[PDB]
Amino acid sequence: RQIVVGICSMAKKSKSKPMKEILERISLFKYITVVVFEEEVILNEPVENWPLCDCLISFHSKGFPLDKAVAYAKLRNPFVINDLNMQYLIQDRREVYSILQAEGILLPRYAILNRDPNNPKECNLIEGEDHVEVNGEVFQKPFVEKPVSAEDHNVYIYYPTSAGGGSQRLFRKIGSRSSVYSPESNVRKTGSYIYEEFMPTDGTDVKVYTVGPDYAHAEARKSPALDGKVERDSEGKEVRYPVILNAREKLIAWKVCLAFKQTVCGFDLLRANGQSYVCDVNGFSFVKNSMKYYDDCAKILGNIVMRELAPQFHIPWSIPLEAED
Ligand SMILES: O=C(CP(=O)(O)O)O[C@@H]1[C@@H](OP(=O)(O)O)[C@H](OP(=O)(O)O)[C@H](OP(=O)(O)O)[C@H](OP(=O)(O)O)[C@H]1OP(=O)(O)O
Ligand SMILES: Nc1ncnc2c1ncn2[C@@H]1O[C@H](COP(=O)(O)OP(=O)(O)NP(=O)(O)O)[C@@H](O)[C@H]1O
Ligand SMILES: [Mg+2]
Ligand SMILES: [Mg+2]
Ligand SMILES: [Mg+2]
Ligand SMILES: [Mg+2]
Repeated sequence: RQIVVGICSMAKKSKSKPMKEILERISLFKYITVVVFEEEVILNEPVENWPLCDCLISFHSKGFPLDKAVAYAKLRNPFVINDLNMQYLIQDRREVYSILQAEGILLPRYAILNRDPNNPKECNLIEGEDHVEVNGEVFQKPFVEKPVSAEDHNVYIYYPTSAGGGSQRLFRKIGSRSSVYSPESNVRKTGSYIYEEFMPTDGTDVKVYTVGPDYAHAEARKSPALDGKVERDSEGKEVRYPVILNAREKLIAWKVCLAFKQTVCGFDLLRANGQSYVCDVNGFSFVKNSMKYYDDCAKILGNIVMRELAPQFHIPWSIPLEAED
């Protein structure tokens, strides 16, 4: 019989352009059949009624019932491409940074401010005009303040008096803007945050996309920390700049992929002071608008499936050579 690869995510993701491009290419594998789980089934049907698969590609986004995905995998024991339990941890920036540290991955110096919503003023925070003290640890402005929830994209940067003070408030892109300046110089007074040192870059962030530990595509975009106007080309797509990862960065990608057990994994790099710092790990994420990535990603994922399962299905398989870039 055919090896069945099941795709389990919100419809917004399962029906996206990159997903469709990749799934058509995986379907080209002679012994692989692709089954996309309907969102109505995922949300409304008990896991006992979900389609069967031999390999599961499943990932959380807003609205996704991760508890059900975990129960399904426990019930059916498929080969899992992106580990489901780690997807709880990826939602919490504190857990992300903790894992990166444990792996010896360079990251910004940071401190966690845990605030009790009932006792908001009892937290370990002291504010000056040009610095904060978080659990005793000092951060001179400029510094970055991130919500502990990785799904909350309201990241603020606080400027020193020497630069005019105030703050840059970042957010999920709304049309032509990714951030705005505010005259507010004082930090947020409700919620829990990670405070971290601001790393000076050349004005771009590097986005890295892994497909297994030995392949990573990188590209750069204008930092939303700069002025907040999104750069678009003549076709209306956000401008991306070419990146080739160095040997240190290729190792970072290998480590992130393995540490979080996410075969397909997106993360952000800051090129600063002659090193590269990870500032965010997003989990399952495809490159957009690259034909070559569609080809490479589908080939790599199909090969992973065949490598793992071809012996069980008595299918002959000799492992092929793959690009790393
Ligand atoms: O903002 C946009 C609109 P686009 O820029 O015109 O495409 O697209 C973003 C998606 O928002 P929505 O598509 O509107 O839901 C967002 O999904 P979410 O987190 O569920 O909100 C992520 O997509 P993914 O799930 O990781 O693949 C972002 O990629 P990231 O995680 O590396 O930051 C996308 O940003 P990039 O496309 O500019 O790289
Ligand atoms: N320590 C830092 N130093 C300098 N710039 C930073 C730092 N942390 C974050 N940034 C910038 O702020 C942006 C948003 O921060 P990030 O930690 O990626 O938040 P996010 O809400 O998880 N974004 P994403 O998940 O990629 O949509 C990054 O792309 C960087 O440009
Ligand atoms: Mg096929
Ligand atoms: Mg995501
Ligand atoms: Mg990011
Ligand atoms: Mg993120």
